[PDB]
Amino acid sequence: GKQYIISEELISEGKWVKLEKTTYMDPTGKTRTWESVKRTTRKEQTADGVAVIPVLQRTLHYECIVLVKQFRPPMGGYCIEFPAGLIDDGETPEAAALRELEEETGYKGDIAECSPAVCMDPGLSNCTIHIVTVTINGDDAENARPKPKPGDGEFVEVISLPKNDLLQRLDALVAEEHLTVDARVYSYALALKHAN
Amino acid sequence: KQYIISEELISEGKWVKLEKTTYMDPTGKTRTWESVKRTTRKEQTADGVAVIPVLQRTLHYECIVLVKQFRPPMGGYCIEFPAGLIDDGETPEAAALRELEEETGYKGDIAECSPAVCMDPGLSNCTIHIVTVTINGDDAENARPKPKPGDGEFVEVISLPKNDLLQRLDALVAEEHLTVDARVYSYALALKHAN
Ligand SMILES: Nc1ncnc2c1[nH]c(=O)n2[C@H]1C[C@H](O)[C@@H](COP(=O)(O)OP(=O)(O)O)O1
Ligand SMILES: Nc1ncnc2c1[nH]c(=O)n2[C@H]1C[C@H](O)[C@@H](COP(=O)(O)OP(=O)(O)O)O1
Ligand SMILES: [Mn+2]
Ligand SMILES: [Mn+2]
Ligand SMILES: [Mn+2]
Ligand SMILES: [Mn+2]
Ligand SMILES: [Mn+2]
Repeated sequence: GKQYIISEELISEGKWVKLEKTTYMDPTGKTRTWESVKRTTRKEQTADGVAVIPVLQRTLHYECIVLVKQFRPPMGGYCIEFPAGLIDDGETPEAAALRELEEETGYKGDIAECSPAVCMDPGLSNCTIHIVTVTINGDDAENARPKPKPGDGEFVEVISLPKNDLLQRLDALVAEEHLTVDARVYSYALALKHAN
Repeated sequence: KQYIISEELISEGKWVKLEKTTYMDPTGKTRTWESVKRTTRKEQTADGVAVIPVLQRTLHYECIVLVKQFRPPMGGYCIEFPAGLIDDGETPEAAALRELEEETGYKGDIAECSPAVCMDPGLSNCTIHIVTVTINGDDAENARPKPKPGDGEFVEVISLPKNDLLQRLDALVAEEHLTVDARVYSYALALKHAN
């Protein structure tokens, strides 16, 4: 049969992340357990946050994917990721994506498409996001000189990479800089390559 | 310029632990962060692997082999690339082929392998190797794939046309409540965005 959540007991709770004990029934009817992770910041939204796939489009250039580089404490190092952020209450994933993109990179984009809620690491947490594809007219004078404005302690570096050579360019950065590329970013790059 | 200063254990379970991370920001200011780690870490190249299995048969569309299973943290079923932990002394490529065979019964060949990539850098230190594996669906070996599941592992196999992956993923989501993995969806998106 199907599997069902029986109960969810809180183990420990921080200000942002909480650890839980999940009791559930497997197909055979046997009671199993699991140690699940959940954020405390989510309330009544469609997902925790969004990830933005910013496609920089310019008349004189190949399409580029705008990525960001920042220090991630949980990783204890710098990571290369799609721009990403939380969805504000009453805010749509699309609106969150456009704002987040501008805040982190300074680019002003347009919605190309928006995904349903997708899971970040189902074996670990309940964390989900909306993947929002956003196009940026790099030729518009407004996007000629992108000027971001991070919040308090963000410190974000912007890195644009050619769509037609994304994977190789990511590999280079990993070897030279000792960075860690995001799994979504790399999955994206792999498909671009496999499609040719 | 930024680095880790210290880490204080907040709560450790048998599988997962939560801790407070103090680090130095670019200004020289001290800040903290709540980070998640699996209670099992070592001198590996990554925590585990995720396999992108490309089922190839002559005169047929390529298919992407995915797995569907109940995920307690999500409290529901998810669609993911086959995945699992890497064993001691085992290469990422080796764990991929083994993991794929265990979950799908398919015996494939290594196409390429990524460096260690982060699963959710804003939350945890979890990393994996994304391994692209081609499966000769015409070879006798792969005529009748026999999955060899471990205890407590209940995995359903799904093969979707690579040429129409995104749309087929949506069709599944439309049929019933389930969540597509972000890595799988990112892959499906790029297939459409390509040139
Ligand atoms: N009770 C538990 N609580 C939390 N994590 C657990 C767990 N039991 C358990 O195995 N894990 C870990 C093990 C894995 O890191 C992960 C399960 O996801 P995967 O990698 O697809 O599983 P795999 O195929 O079995 O190796 O959760
Ligand atoms: N001290 C802390 N510990 C843990 N998580 C934290 C945190 N402070 C904090 O903001 N978070 C959460 C908030 C978010 O879930 C995430 C911050 O990173 P992102 O995804 O890029 O979000 P953004 O900064 O809003 O754009 O971690
Ligand atoms: Mn951010
Ligand atoms: Mn934000
Ligand atoms: Mn941000
Ligand atoms: Mn698995
Ligand atoms: Mn497994």
